[PDB]
Amino acid sequence: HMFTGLNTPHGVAVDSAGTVYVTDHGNNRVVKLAAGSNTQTVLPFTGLNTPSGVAVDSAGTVYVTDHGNNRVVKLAAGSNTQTVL
Amino acid sequence: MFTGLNTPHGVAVDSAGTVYVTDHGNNRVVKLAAGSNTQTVLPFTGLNTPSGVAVDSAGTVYVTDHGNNRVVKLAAGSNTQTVL
Amino acid sequence: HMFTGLNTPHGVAVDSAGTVYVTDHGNNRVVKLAAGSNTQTVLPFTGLNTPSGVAVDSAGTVYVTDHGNNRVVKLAAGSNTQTVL
Repeated sequence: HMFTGLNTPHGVAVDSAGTVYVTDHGNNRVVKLAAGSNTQTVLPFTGLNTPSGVAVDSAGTVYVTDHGNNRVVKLAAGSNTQTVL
Repeated sequence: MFTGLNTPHGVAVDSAGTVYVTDHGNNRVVKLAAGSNTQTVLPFTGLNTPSGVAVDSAGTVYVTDHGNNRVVKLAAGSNTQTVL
Repeated sequence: HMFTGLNTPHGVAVDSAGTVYVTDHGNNRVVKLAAGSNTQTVLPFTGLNTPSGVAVDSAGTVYVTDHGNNRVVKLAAGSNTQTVL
């Protein structure tokens, strides 16, 4: 149990390295966990309201549907600044 | 950019970077190709409260539909819909 | 508007063989449907409360967001016991 503090998760995605990405719908955040990895990272998305779906591409770009704000946001690998689709 | 989304649920991205979104509140699935500024509504019909979306290596799009009732498959090229 | 609820998502995933993975809220389970099998396989997850999402990685490992239990579970292909992440 290496996900910490998850609440009512909405969605899951897995990339080519086995990294798991989860929408923590109840804490308005998106978390990831490497394969066998001990502690999670919170992704630097901002201003989310009920993130719901998640997907990840072969470049490690993470896409999330920000349900409560009627939009979709993405975060490039290693970026601290999302963009809005 | 996406326009007029309402209460979106699932998202999927294929190996070309094209992003598919279940626009759950509007009973449709939309896609946006990498670099395009025009979203496309896929030719599903009859959807109500769709949620999850997936896309296979071939471009067949799968959507959960009518809450827990069904999964609808849209075949690449033909756009034939069938129920899983 | 004293009452405002959210609808829990439903998930679908597809592997490299075209096998389709589906959440089934009503039976609190995740099933898999191989192309032209006429066979619905119930995956041996345990103790699910309204699975909200499913993903499958290149090795056939199946990941599920267990919405009502604030957790993510996984099953490697052929495995009998889920791992909680």
